[PDB]
This record gives sequence, structure tokens and C-alpha cells, in this order.
Amino acid sequence: RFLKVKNWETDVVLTDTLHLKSTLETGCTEHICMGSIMLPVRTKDQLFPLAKEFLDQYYSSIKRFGSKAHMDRLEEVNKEIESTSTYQLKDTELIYGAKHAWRNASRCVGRIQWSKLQVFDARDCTTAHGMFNYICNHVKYATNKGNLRSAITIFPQRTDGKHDFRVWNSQLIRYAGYKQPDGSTLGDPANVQFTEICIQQGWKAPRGRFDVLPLLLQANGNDPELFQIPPELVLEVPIRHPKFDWFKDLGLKWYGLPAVSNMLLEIGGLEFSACPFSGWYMGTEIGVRDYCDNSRYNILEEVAKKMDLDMRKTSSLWKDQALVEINIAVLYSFQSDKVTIVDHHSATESFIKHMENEYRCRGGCPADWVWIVPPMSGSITPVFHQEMLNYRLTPSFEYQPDPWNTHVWKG
Amino acid sequence: RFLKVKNWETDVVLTDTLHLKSTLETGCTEHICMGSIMLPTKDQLFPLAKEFLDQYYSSIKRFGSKAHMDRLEEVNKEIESTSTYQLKDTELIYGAKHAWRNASRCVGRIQWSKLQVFDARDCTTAHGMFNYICNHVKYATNKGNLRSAITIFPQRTDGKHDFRVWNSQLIRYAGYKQPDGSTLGDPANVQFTEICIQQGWKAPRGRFDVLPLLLQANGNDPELFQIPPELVLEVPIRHPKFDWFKDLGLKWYGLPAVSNMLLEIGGLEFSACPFSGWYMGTEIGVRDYCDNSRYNILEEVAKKMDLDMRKTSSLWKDQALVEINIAVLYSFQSDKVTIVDHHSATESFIKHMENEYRCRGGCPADWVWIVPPMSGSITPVFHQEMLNYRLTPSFEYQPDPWNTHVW
Ligand code: HEM
Ligand code: HEM
Ligand SMILES: Cc1cc(N)nc(CCc2ccc(CCCN)c(CCc3cc(C)cc(N)n3)c2)c1
Ligand SMILES: Cc1cc(N)nc(CCc2ccc(CCCN)c(CCc3cc(C)cc(N)n3)c2)c1
Ligand SMILES: C[C@H](O)[C@H](O)[C@H]1CNc2nc(N)[nH]c(=O)c2N1
Ligand SMILES: C[C@H](O)[C@H](O)[C@H]1CNc2nc(N)[nH]c(=O)c2N1
Ligand SMILES: [Zn+2]
Repeated sequence: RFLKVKNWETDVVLTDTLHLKSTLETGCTEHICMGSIMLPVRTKDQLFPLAKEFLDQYYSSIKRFGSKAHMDRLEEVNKEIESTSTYQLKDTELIYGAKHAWRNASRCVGRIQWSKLQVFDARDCTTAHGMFNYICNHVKYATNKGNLRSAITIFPQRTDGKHDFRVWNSQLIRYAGYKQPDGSTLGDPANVQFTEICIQQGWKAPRGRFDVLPLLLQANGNDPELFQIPPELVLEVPIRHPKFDWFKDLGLKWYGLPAVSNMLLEIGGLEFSACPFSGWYMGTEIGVRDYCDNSRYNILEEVAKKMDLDMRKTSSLWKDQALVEINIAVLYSFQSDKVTIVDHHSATESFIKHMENEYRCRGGCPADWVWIVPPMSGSITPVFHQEMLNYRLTPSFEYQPDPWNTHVWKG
Repeated sequence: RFLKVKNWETDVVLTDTLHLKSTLETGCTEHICMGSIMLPTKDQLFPLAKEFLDQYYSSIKRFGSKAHMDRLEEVNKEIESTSTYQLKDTELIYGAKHAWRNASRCVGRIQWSKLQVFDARDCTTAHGMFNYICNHVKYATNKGNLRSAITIFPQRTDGKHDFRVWNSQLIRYAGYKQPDGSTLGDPANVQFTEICIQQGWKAPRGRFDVLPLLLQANGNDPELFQIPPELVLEVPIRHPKFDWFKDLGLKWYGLPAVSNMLLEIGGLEFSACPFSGWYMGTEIGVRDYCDNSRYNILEEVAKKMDLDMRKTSSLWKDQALVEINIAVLYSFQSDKVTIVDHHSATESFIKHMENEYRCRGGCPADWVWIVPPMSGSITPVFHQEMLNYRLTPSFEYQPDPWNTHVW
């Protein structure tokens, strides 16, 4: 089967054969599309086929398919599964797996960078303290004084699912949220619940607007423990605007390092439940969503006020106007402090080039349009006009339920 | 089977049960989602007729009544005898309104039941079609206080006798390739303009030349008519602050009127069924003006604004995009021509969704199309999960007739 995707801006038509290697499900059927739905303990039995698939891929990527080294490694993994019910990945296979999960991440506009990924192997980690040390080294290395480098840290795989490693935080760096008695929130509304858990776990909340939350870490199925990331390791950029000098008086800042820490890395059937990964921000992630979502810092009002826009009718597009300046501000602030960041035009242009390349070299690029198109100025970015095919390839990054819903407390 | 949709801005979770009536296919499988692709007999007809008539008589609180069964019989008799059948006016009205109700890409459906339907099933020639269309345009324009409408020409019979409007909208600006390499007017109609020229159009070779209608009655070769200029309401585009905006000399038409689609009611196919409502501002300002394949005026507007076009990171495209869109909305409101902003339109559609979940058990919605093409995440539809599925009656796309026709 061949599938064609067309670009309506340029009339370029590409052909997807890669979707034939797709295993997992989409959520969709012939009768329903779930493309806009946010979220649409293995036996030896299901495991070896998955192991075989991965190693055949691995071994094709290094040009050694059907080699003695390939067949030997197959035999080796076979025996290891039937003996221990699992297996261990060589370092090289871990690295390749991690790179490919990113590459396969259909909702990531940033994948032109997929091959430049520093993989830290934290598979020898046994304790929360160990996890905290690994995570600090990751932050420091990834930050690199503002010259951000992509990285991921891979803690030990699931075994019985009773001994899971987990970073309770959704991202390694995030600001606290405090729901107040009057129903207002101080700080980041997205993070209220997690903030409460942390408080419960004994964190002394500063109760400010931009309190970096403590890491909350579980090793080996144990109850999790709190650690404050050293402040010096947390690079932050104060937000100012190039023309509007009152923009600084809003007191805004953000952190430099986007680092997702709640996802599950699946490689060759193995499940890595703690695998924090980081890159660098696209400006709209902070300036549209983090500041201007209604259920977030929600500063459109205050900014429109200060610009003295006409706020009596939405047809003044006052919101659209405030939104753009806020985003100009984020990009200006990051660049000024020499903290890596990419604007939404640049990021989506790169991504189209990546995708084109991927269709030639690889025969596809699974892509989720709902997520790839930016949350402002959609159609003046080249991705709006690009037909995409969404399908799931392994290795992959998967969502997993928040651990406080499932965790069995030791006490 | 029962399906939940969550709004991530409000936590409201609605349960969709209406998709279980889903008739047609989506393009997707369990293996591949095609959510972002633009275009994924007598025996056949009685089920489709019955399905429709069942929902009709159910809509009017008379499911399984003599009148219901009698009509089911009558149509059954007529199909077996004639190989087609005819809708009662009431069925036509209900059908048309529901094709709109079921259009999963339309953000404007809160309005679906206020649709004026013009039964044009007695039309027999292109001149007739032209008369009906002019009357549509006039009724719907309504001196700028625009009103939704559809005009339904006769149904397909043997497909050798289709009625078609070759225009994609009733009202569009022409497009001409220039020896200068560049394109004069609207580049999305260049081919249609050559077919018009080719069929004898006297093009005035300007930038905003209202194209002529090209009408096909009874599968015959289509003919040309110029909509009375006096019936094509236009709006010159000015900005409430930038006085130099006028000098780009942009105008846009008031009436969005989709003419190229096929309407399916109870198995019957109406190939010429132009319909119209009114614009959401971004269709003109973001898409018609700023798309690279369209009038593409961003570069020129940003220059007059004297913004830094040296680097994409100054967001100069975005700054210019907003003003262009302020200017569209401003010029329409000033000339008193109905237009809706994307905030208002999406806010309306969320209220509609809730109504449709409550009163119908769902609302098929295609997020890719529902979320405006600018400022997506500050409109509420961005955070709203949607389920997209195909219900009948429906508007379907259909191939441009120049490819299908024989002369
Ligand atoms: C290097 C710079 C990077 C940029 C600019 C980039 C950009 C993006 C953006 C804009 C999104 C959508 C985020 C949202 O709106 O919430 C995204 C999602 C994603 N990215 Fe990338 N990314 C980068 C690096 C990476 C790296 C290094 C990985 C993994 C190694 C990755 C994996 C993903 C995954 C798994 C998602 C989806 C997360 C989810 O569904 O919650 N990203 N990225
Ligand atoms: C009354 C004011 C109306 C508003 C503000 C409205 C708004 C919209 C918008 C924003 C789109 C997406 C179009 C694009 O991006 O080009 C749309 C598409 C659509 N609308 Fe509505 N609409 C209205 C009236 C109607 C009426 C009266 C009908 C049918 C009788 C209808 C049927 C559709 C269909 C079938 C599509 C998609 C057709 C396609 O795939 O091109 N619209 N409309
Ligand atoms: C590594 C990386 C780099 C980069 N530039 N961006 C990212 C995306 C990070 C990210 C941050 C925050 C969020 C939460 C939304 C707030 N904006 C997300 C989406 C997380 C998410 C939430 C839900 C409900 C489901 C899901 N699959 N994923 C994803 C990762
Ligand atoms: C009735 C109505 C009201 C309103 N406010 N807006 C509309 C949408 C009209 C419209 C305008 C422009 C366009 C495209 C312009 C680019 N050449 C379209 C739809 C075009 C289309 C193309 C294809 C390939 C498929 C499809 N289903 N629809 C539809 C209708
Ligand atoms: C390729 C992609 O599906 C295409 O650009 C779509 C995206 N969303 C859209 N949304 C609307 N409302 N109108 C459109 O024409 C499109 N185009
Ligand atoms: C319901 C809908 O899928 C949801 O709002 C999605 C839309 N697109 C998105 N796109 C990105 N990049 N990040 C998001 O959180 C979302 N949210
Ligand atoms: Zn789908």
C-alpha cells in the first residue's frame, strides 16, 4: 500500500510506505476519527516478537541484518527472556531506541534534531537519591549555560510493575500553583494538585508566583522522596519586551529547559517508566499556552490593559494583539540572554524540511497535525497546509497515568 | 461504543452516542488516522430512503404512525416503479437543514435551523438556474443583513443529466497568469478563469473582477451569465488606525456561497445546491489575503507598518496578520454587512456543541477545520476534544466538472 499526502500551498505530493510498519492502534476506526482526542506486566509471549522486531530494525539501521552478530543477539535475547522473563539492552541499542522514540514522536515539531540526543544511561540507579543525582547532571548538561543540548536520562525498566521507577513530576522544572481560599490561584494553575502532593510530602512552599517545584522521585516501587533542584542549576529568563518598557513590570519569568518527565519509553517490548527528556522551547509554548491559556497564567487581560487596546468588543481582536506582543517578548527575552529558543515560523519550516527528507530516506514521517500546527498564526506557518498521516511506530514515547493514582503506598 | 469528549480548558466531559448512527466512512483505520487529509441502484436506494424517512418521521414525533408507514410504502412503490423518487417539500427542507446540521467542518452550525430553502426542482435550463441564483444572492445579501440560504436544483437521475454550477463559490474574483511571470487577481481561480475565457468570457483583466456564473442544466454544456453587479455587494477594506491601508485598494465580497458541493438526502443526490451564510473574519483576512497561494499581501502590509522583516523571530508576519484581520472586520461592520469574529464564532459553536450533545447525543466536528487559522489556542474550540464522523443527510465534495464533462 502507498498513501499520498499533499501540500495545498505548494502542490507537492509525497508517498508514505512507512505506515505499513505500524503496529499499535490510533483510536480511530472507519466510522470514527479521534484525531483530536488527547488520550485516545508483559508475558514472555508478547515479549519476544517485540524484541525480534526491534533488533531486526536495530540491525538494519547498522547494516548487519542477518549477520552472525544479529542472529547471535537474537539467540541471546531469546534465552534471556525464557530464563528471566525479560532482557537487557546493549548500550548501543538503548541509544538507538531512545533516538527512534523521539523520531517516531508524531506530535513533536522538533524532530529535525532527533539524531542529536545525548542519552544518559541511569540503568544502574537503585535509589531516589541516585535518581536525584542523575537528574541534576542532566539539567546541568542540558542547560549548558543557555546553549541547550537535547538529552534524556533512562532509569531502570519495569520488571513486575511493582518495582517501577517514576519521576512524579510531569516536567523536571515547573512552577508551583496554590489554590487560595477565595478561589484565585497564585502561580501556575496547571500545577495546583502536584503542588499539594509536594506540600503533603513535606515541602516548605515559599508561596510565590514562580516557585520551582521540588523533584518527587520514586525508585524501585518505593514511596517517593522530595529533592530541591539546586537553584543555581535552574536557568530562568525574565520576560521583557523590546518596545514596551512596562512589560518587565508584569514580573514575568520562565525557565529555559523544557524537560518532560512523565512519559514511558517503550523499546523492543521493554518499558522505561522514568525517562526524563529535554530539548529547547518553541516560543509559543510559553507565550501562547503557558501565559495566555485561560487555565494558566492568563495574562492577556493585564497586557491588553497596559496596551490600552479596545477590550469592549472581541472584534477589536485585542486578544490577538496582546498575544503577539507577549510572544515577541518571550523570543526577545530568551535571545537577549542567549538561551536557546526557536520561533514558530522557523520551527515549522524546519519540520517540513525534516518531513520531506524522512519521506525520501525513510518512506514516511508520522505526524499529528492537531499538535504540530502552532497555537497561534496557524495558517501563516507552512505546516497548516501540509496533509499529515498519523500512525504509531516503536520505539515510542507513551503517556502513562499519573503515579499518585496507581501507587501502592509502603508507609 | 459510548464515547467521552473532554474540554481541557473547562474539564467538561460530554458523552457522544450519536456516532453509533454513523453511516459513511472516515478515511481512518486503527492503523492510520487521516484526520488532516483534505479529501479521503434500486437496491441501494430503499435503505437510504427508509433511513432518511425514519429519521424524518421521528423528528416530527410521529415515528411508526400510519402517515409514516404510508410514506414508506409510497416511496417504496415509486422506487420500484421509477428507479428514483421525489422528496416532499417538508422532507427537502428537513434534509437540507440537516445536511448543514451534520457538516462537521462548519463552525457556524449554531444557525443550522434558520436556513431558507429555495426549491428549484422545477428548473430546466441555464437561464432558469441563473434566475434562481440571482434571487438567492439577493435574498441572502439582504442589503448586508445577510441571511442563510440554499437553492436546490434537480436531483441526479442517470448522471447524464446533472445540473452543476461550475463556479466553486457563486461570487469569486478572477485569476490571470501574466507574461510578467506573476499572477493578477486571485491565483486559486486561474484555471476557472481560463475555462471562462475559453467559453467566451470577456475578462476585464483587473484584480477583483467578479467572475461570471457558468451553469449546466440537464447535463448540457454550461453557459455564461454575469450576476448583476448591483447584486454583488462588496466591501472596500480599510483599517481603523492605519490610513494608508486604503491604498492597497483591497475589497472583499460580502456573500460566501459554496456552489460546488453535492447534497445527499435520503439517497438522492442534488449536484447543484448552492448555499450561503456569512463570513467569519479570518476566512478573508487570514486565508484569502495572507496565504502564499492567494493574494499574499503580508509582505506588503508589514512594509507599510515598518516592522523588522529581517528575522522571522520579530513576529512581523504575526503582527501584520492581526491588523489585516482587524481591518476586514472593521470594514464590514462599518459598511453594515454581517461578519463574525473568530472568538465569537467559536464561542457560539461551543454553546451549539453542548446543545447537540444534550438534545441529540452528539455533534460531529472536525477539529482540524473548526479551529480558526489564527490565534487557535485563545479560542475555546482549541481545547475542546471533538469526534468526527459522517452522518446523512450531508454535503459531500465532488470532482470539478471540467474533468467529468463531455461536450
Ligand atoms: C529540541 C527542541 C525541541 C522542540 C522545539 C520540540 C518542540 C515540541 C513542541 C512544540 C511539542 C508540542 C508541545 C506542546 O504544545 O505541549 C513537542 C511535543 C513532544 N515532543 Fe518535542 N521538541 C523538542 C525536543 C524533543 C526531545 C529531545 C524529545 C524526546 C527525546 C521530544 C519528544 C516529544 C514528545 C514525546 C512530545 C509529545 C508530548 C505529549 O504528547 O505530551 N521533543 N515537542
Ligand atoms: C451562517 C454563517 C456561516 C458561518 C460563519 C460559517 C462558518 C464556516 C467556516 C469558518 C467554515 C470553514 C471554511 C473554510 O475554512 O473555508 C465552514 C465550512 C463549511 N460550512 Fe459553514 N458557515 C456558515 C454557514 C453555512 C451554511 C448556511 C452551510 C450549509 C447550508 C454551511 C456548510 C459548511 C460546509 C459543508 C463546510 C465545509 C465545506 C468544505 O468542506 O469546504 N456553512 N463554514
Ligand atoms: C522535550 C520537549 C521540548 C519542547 N520544546 N517541548 C516539549 C513539550 C513539553 C510539554 C509541556 C507541557 C505539557 C502540558 C501542557 C502545557 N503547555 C505538555 C503536554 C503534556 C500532555 C498532557 C496530556 C493531558 C496528554 C499528553 N499526551 N501530554 C508537553 C518537550
Ligand atoms: C457557507 C459558508 C460560509 C462561510 N462563512 N464560509 C464558507 C466556506 C467557503 C469556502 C471558501 C474557500 C474554500 C477554499 C479556498 C481555497 N481555494 C472552501 C473549501 C475548498 C475545499 C477544497 C477541497 C479540495 C475540499 C473541500 N471539501 N473544500 C470553502 C461557507
Ligand atoms: C492539510 C490541511 O488539512 C488543510 O490545510 C486544512 C487544515 N484546516 C483547515 N481549516 C479550515 N477551516 N479550512 C481549510 O481550508 C483548512 N485546510
Ligand atoms: C482537544 C485538543 O486535541 C487539545 O486541545 C490539543 C490540541 N493541540 C495541541 N497542541 C499542542 N502542541 N499541545 C497541546 O496541548 C494541544 N492540545
Ligand atoms: Zn483519524
